[PDB]
Amino acid sequence: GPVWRKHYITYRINNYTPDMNREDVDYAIRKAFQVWSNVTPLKFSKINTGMADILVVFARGAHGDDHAFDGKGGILAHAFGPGSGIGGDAHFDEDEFWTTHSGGTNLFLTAVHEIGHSLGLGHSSDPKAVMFPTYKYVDINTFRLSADDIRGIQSLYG
Ligand SMILES: [Ca+2]
Ligand SMILES: [Ca+2]
Ligand SMILES: [Ca+2]
Ligand SMILES: [Zn+2]
Ligand SMILES: [Zn+2]
Repeated sequence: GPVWRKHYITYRINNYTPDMNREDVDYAIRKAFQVWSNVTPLKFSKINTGMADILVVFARGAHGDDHAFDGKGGILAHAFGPGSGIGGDAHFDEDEFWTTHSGGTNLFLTAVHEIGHSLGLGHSSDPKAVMFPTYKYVDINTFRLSADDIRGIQSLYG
């Protein structure tokens, strides 16, 4: 499928969930980009104005794309594959309760998976994989990409 054809990719946090401290959102998203930068030639920078490649949005219900959120539970987040405009953009359902920990829905773990999609990855059938379709909490300290994820992103970049 489509991939970014450049090595420097920008993101921009369009708005912040009131569920968390600002700095914890910055840090969760940062760390999630770091997971993918560790295993590709990509570099990610946060920008604050202008157009970024990857816009990070917290939104609820119908939010102007053709993919409405469904209130609490069900769909947690989604993201569009690489491309201009909405391409790359990662959207997080505000009707979830985002956290740094095991409570509600972990921002970090979720953003690692959605970013995988922003990068062009689809879903893995391996329950060990971060690209597995279902959200499973794991200790954010114990977190690793599976062989399958690494293999999938390396078939796309690097
Ligand atoms: Ca975009
Ligand atoms: Ca939802
Ligand atoms: Ca919320
Ligand atoms: Zn959306
Ligand atoms: Zn997914």
